Amino acid sequence: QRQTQTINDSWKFLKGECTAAADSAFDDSKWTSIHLPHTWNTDAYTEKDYYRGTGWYRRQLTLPQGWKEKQIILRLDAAGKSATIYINGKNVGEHAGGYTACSFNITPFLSFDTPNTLAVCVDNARQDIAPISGDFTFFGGIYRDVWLTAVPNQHFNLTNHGSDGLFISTPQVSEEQATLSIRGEVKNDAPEKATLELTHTIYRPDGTLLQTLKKNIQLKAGETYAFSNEATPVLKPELWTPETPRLYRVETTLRNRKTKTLLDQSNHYTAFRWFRFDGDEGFFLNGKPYKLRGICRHQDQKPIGPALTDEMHRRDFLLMKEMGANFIRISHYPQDDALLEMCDKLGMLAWEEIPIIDIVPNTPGYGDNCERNLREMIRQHYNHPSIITWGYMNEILLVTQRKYKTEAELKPVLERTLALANRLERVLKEEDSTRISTMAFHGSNSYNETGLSKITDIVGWNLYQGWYGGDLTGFEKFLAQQHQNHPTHPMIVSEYGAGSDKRLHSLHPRAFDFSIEYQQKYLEHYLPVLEDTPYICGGTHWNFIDFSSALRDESMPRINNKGLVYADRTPKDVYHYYQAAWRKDIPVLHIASRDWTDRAGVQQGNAPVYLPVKIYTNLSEVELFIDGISLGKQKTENYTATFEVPFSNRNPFLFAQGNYQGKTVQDGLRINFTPIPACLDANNLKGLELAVNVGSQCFFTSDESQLTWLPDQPYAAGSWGYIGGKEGTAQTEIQNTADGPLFQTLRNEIEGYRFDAPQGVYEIELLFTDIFRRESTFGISINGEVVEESLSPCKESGYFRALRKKYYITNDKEYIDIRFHSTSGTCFLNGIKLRNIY
Amino acid sequence: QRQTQTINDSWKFLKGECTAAADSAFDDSKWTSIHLPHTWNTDAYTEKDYYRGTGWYRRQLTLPQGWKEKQIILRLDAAGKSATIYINGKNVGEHAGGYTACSFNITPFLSFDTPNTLAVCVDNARQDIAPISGDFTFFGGIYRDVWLTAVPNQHFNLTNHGSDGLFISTPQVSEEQATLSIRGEVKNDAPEKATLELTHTIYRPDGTLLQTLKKNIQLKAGETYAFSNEATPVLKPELWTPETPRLYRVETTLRNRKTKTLLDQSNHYTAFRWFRFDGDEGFFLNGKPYKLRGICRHQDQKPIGPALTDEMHRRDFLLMKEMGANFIRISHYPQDDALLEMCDKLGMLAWEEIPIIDIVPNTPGYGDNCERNLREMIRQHYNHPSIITWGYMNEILLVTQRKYKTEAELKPVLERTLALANRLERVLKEEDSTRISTMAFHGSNSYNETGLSKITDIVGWNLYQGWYGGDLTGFEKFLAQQHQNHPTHPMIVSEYGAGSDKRLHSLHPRAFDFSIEYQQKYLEHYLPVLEDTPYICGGTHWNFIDFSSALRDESMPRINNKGLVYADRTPKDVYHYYQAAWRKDIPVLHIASRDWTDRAGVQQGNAPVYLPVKIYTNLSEVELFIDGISLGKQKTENYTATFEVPFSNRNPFLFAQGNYQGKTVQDGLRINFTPIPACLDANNLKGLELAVNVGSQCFFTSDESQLTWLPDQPYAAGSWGYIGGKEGTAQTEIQNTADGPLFQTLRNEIEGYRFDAPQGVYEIELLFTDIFRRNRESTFGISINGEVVEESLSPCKESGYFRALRKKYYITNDKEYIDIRFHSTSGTCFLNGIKLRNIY
Ligand SMILES: [Ca+2]
Ligand SMILES: [Ca+2]
Ligand code: NA
Ligand code: NA
Repeated sequence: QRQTQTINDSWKFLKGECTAAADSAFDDSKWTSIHLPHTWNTDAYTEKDYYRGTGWYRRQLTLPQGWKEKQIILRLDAAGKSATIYINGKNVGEHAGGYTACSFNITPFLSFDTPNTLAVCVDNARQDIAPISGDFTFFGGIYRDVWLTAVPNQHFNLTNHGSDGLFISTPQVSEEQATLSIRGEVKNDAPEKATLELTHTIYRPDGTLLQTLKKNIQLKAGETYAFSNEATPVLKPELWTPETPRLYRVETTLRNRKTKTLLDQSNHYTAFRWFRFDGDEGFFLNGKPYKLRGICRHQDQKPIGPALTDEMHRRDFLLMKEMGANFIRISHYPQDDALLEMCDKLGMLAWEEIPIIDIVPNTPGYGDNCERNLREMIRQHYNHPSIITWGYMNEILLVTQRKYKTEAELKPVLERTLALANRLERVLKEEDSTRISTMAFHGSNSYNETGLSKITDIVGWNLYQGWYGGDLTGFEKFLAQQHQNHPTHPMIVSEYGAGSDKRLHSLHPRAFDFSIEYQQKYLEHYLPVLEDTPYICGGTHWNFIDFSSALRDESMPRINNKGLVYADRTPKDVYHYYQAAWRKDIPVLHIASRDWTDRAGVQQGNAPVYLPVKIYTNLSEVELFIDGISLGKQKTENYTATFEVPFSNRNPFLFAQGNYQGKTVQDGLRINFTPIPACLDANNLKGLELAVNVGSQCFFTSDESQLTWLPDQPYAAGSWGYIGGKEGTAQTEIQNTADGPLFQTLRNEIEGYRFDAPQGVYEIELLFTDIFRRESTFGISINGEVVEESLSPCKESGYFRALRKKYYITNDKEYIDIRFHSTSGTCFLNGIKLRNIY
Repeated sequence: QRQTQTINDSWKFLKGECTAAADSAFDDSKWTSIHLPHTWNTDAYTEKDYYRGTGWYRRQLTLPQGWKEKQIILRLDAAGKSATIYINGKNVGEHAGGYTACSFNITPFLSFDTPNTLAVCVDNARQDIAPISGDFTFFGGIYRDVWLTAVPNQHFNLTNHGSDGLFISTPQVSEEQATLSIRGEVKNDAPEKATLELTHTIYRPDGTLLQTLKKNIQLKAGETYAFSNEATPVLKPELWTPETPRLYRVETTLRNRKTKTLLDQSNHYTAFRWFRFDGDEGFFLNGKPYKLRGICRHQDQKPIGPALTDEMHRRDFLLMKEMGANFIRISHYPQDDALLEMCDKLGMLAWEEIPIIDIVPNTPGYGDNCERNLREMIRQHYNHPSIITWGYMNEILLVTQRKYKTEAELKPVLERTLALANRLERVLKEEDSTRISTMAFHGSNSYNETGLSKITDIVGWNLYQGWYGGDLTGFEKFLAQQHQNHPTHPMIVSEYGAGSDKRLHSLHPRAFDFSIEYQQKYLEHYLPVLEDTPYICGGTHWNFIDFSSALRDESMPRINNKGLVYADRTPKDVYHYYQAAWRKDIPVLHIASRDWTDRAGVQQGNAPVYLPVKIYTNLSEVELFIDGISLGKQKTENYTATFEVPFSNRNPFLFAQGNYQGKTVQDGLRINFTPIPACLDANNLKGLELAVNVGSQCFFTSDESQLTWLPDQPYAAGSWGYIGGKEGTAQTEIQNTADGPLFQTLRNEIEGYRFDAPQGVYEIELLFTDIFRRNRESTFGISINGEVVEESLSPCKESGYFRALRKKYYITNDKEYIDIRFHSTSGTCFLNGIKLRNIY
């Protein structure tokens, strides 16, 4: 019979190229001991220039004696970007593509007397394998399961494009009945002919036998037999939806006809559903209007990269499912079998695509490798009823339009692009007539003008109005114009999202301040448009997670921070906005302050400091308390309510409650609050560390020091603040700080900074980063005394590099008046911190 | 005037040796751009064998035109373990010791017409500098502030052992009056004699002027002039305590006598307190009995090492102060000026020591460097009234008695050790007649037998009964025995504590399971002994933080996890045990489940799963609710109550309530719960991932995958569990897993593992690690329902010892059970974990 098990354990690894590394007798004792899954690119979570090249893997294979007469199939579920397999020094085969499986019959190369050597040469530098461009890290290594499967000489074909070799589909489905087709290949690897019986057993969702199909077959030695068996039509089929994920098990078994002894067996699920996409009325599932409530999911986790164990894939799935998602865009590459298994069985519709992104290059062999990857994806995941649509391109004009401006320059590239797109559409439809084709576009009409949008069955728009420029209302406007101009192209919003950073909060959130609050504003605008617009089939939020993209700077360098959950899968508060909107079956009541647990604010006297506390909920009304005091009830709108909360005590307890479907519902949490005096005097300076995020309207709380840097404020008599200047912002990474966003904002052309404070000795810390890559040079004086004659941050440290300078100052006045004196370029300040010492 | 500012910015760094690295014209454009503070040993948070050797730092100095006529003083507050300073290629000076400041007048080496090159060669491999042994990482680099100070040619001496050059103390203090001695040195670096006026101005705590002292002084060109001025006695001084940290500012000023022009100015605090240690009655502060409620604090933070900014030092202090500590053992080395400032001003008594630990080596120069470091600590930190005691050795017999078992080998080492201890005690008392000397011992009477305990004023015992062997009650027994035999030696319990790991929880906590709950049992035992025993002056908990110690394995390799707070300074729940016990002025009500937010347990049918929920509180009575349902009121004892909580729903809200000082007090939080069926059937296998920590009585929740692995349970009819074998445990690091504690426990000589479960296709994952390196070697087969799945598995042969193996098998079950059996071939059969899912 069949035996399948992993060989993930007991590997040796070497980064780089290496002489004789495939040889059996090679000494690899000084190599690194590792366990799969593995990537050699955990460096990508700190370094922009992560290693792209070769890595070698070696494992001993000592085979059971029980396998001596069996075929042994090696399966690598994934290796990025390409792999070459050696057994005992001999090249067995290779695979191009980092997200699809490969498999090899390795029986001829193996010994059963001596130990065998499996060596794999993996390469992630190859420019002829998709992706060659895209907003994520191209991790190198063997980062999914590796298997050995031992089968008898007559067995199902396990070397058809790394798949199971069986293909099951439902040519007709309706409420009244459905048909079922069961297809595949049997291989006879014996030296003699064979007479076999093939059986398909089909089971109802409750597990009872529905039907048995039997068929005798005869195979010559070495023959591959292709079968295609139709079942008795299924009457009143139990239909599959994400809410009701009814699956019919199909067990396919192979027996020696005479002896009836079992040879090979393969289980799959099938399911009964039909669907369609309408340009006017949206998506339909089993005849009923159905809104696609979707998310996109990248497959990495800081700092292990894509080297996730399968319980981590299931963890991700369960978080998405508990959020109320009914649709996933598995992007930009096909993903672990463990994920798709959950989509089938727990219920989530799915879109899966291969990573042809940004530009079709004139790279020899690239097209041929994409075609193969498309066949591999479709054949490997053919039997997942959750999957309703295949894609192969994402924003394929984005870099093209950046690199080539003139119609002359564009012509060859657009020809090449349109040709590859039409070629893959044909391949797609050859491989699978039972699913819909899709393509994702960036927000430009060039996808219509070039003809790209005529090619697939449906289209996806990746839309970011209100994030990458424009207005939030430009979203529904863009879609309305698409629908007017191309009403027969059904639309999914295949990406939308906004970046956020737990460290940043704003009372006046703006795009690219990276505040938690602005992402909320953005998503609170987008989700109702998706829900309420009939010609929007649905949307897939970009992204479920904060994910690895080594080329990114912005507030969290190396990370795309548009997640609904943090990289460690802790949900952001806004996860519960979705959960409130998408789950009616349970009460949802979430105080949205888990992202904002370390609060501070300027206080007048001993009066409370008011800060907003948001609530996400599907209750119609909620009451918030702080340290036992009611702040009143509020009616919820768009699944949310915000309270203006009086902060005073240092460790307040927030508590909310209301009623849902007849039951009382509650939430609560403690947070931290630190008041900062508006008016400094000798008493309130003790223990005070007055820190200011100059040039910003955000609170910045360091996740390294836990200190909150307040939003900038203009000087007023009796108080403290800036004099003159204008806000400036950069998104380039700042060297030599963990507190990037503090230095990425500044007050430019600043004239002064003033604190009204008592006489004494003070520690003043000035923060600089020059972000304007003649060169800015300026003096600094404090209360009439020169503290810097001629400071040039860029001459001293270079651009985009933090300088933190502390000064001890003796104040013999009733104020500390810091003045900037420009001699070249402009004066700027990125942060300031004051403490009284004496 | 005096100008003091950092030069922490704009450095270049190179690890390793580099010829000509000091030269002004050297090309460092490919070096690494860094900002101080800096360590080159962030590797220690992953690698045991962290780099010890040389590192080079280079900065350009372009001096202000306004400094042309000034003296320029360079101060490195710390460089581990040694630094050699070069200015424009010229060797300016050097320092040995990784925790004390050094300073240099660099004026002679600088040009004001051209840019200057500052180069520092730092070395953390040197064996003639303490520590050479100890349970912490010897981080290399310049990890505290670096300063330039510009002063006139007449100024206060800034190159006396890296100190401020002024020394203020209170020779007599009582409630009625106190005396005040203001001493220091003035330097005249000018070619002309100077006639100067020295002024001391003394302010009351409320900032009003108390007294002005003025003195004419005359210095020859080049002279170092020592001054010593007595203030008028202070009548009815406002006394300093941690609770009432009253400070008197002393402002010292130097003016040119003829012109009256201000030259230099230096501020310090003084304060008035007196204290006493008694062998029977403990510690007294300002004539009153006073229990020292202490913590120890190491100075690193994962993953930045000791390269903390000063707001991080202040964060640490505020956390300790808010817990109600009134005493800090600043150990095993002196720490940032930022920390001591807060001890003075916000109020905490202090013990500070240098790191002479484990064994006194026979290394030339070692003793001399220790003496210099002691003098440097005392002079640099002289003016902190928070400090009441200086130490210089910790567990100085520990490695000695491990290494040397013969009297011939021991005798010279003990001779050497007693010699150095006596040498440093003399130095301490020469340097400071105003503070108490202390030494910390490991828990052995040999410190008395060797005579080490007769040297210092007081003694510290580092005690771990109930952790490193023994019963918890052995703690108070040890101390009673000391008090009996050495009644005149006043005692501090200078270390005590137990390791914990947020990932591990146990209903039956035991030592070295690293559960959160055992550390709680340990500390709940110790703290009342400390509080209630009169002849115990107090204790300093080891440690406030989970800290770097690269040589450690155990549950969190590279980390000593005996903290009250995690490395990132998030408090553990037991922080709030201390807070409840030590804060009377605020209500403390803490549901002690922040360490246990991801719960799971075996469920019978649909009945609730009971798990304990502890509360730490200074309330006398508390009520706990789960999802709005009251679980009743319990009376608290030892600042705690535990409820047996019925879990069922997936995301329960826990809420606690009570009254304190006439007001309602509340706490609450949500946590996650996952029920696991005791009896598998087709219904409840859907979406189930049944994971078990074989060989352990601990729940293990992975901080990587968030999956909880259940405590092991014996097979019972209709259920699932192990057959045969006994528990085994290792503390060695396990390779190739983030989930070390899962692999560090196993069931040895296991016979089977069984799940009663319906027919179907299952994924079985088996976890292995061979922990018996002293093996002959373990080889075994495994069958599942008679099907062989391994005919000859040997973890140690295939992967080696202490390395994770995780193997997945797909099996087809045509029975009503899944019966995994282990078949010995060689050595023993073992299993470290198992996980089951139904696939078809
Ligand atoms: Ca997998
Ligand atoms: Ca400092
Ligand atoms: Na800023
Ligand atoms: Na275990």
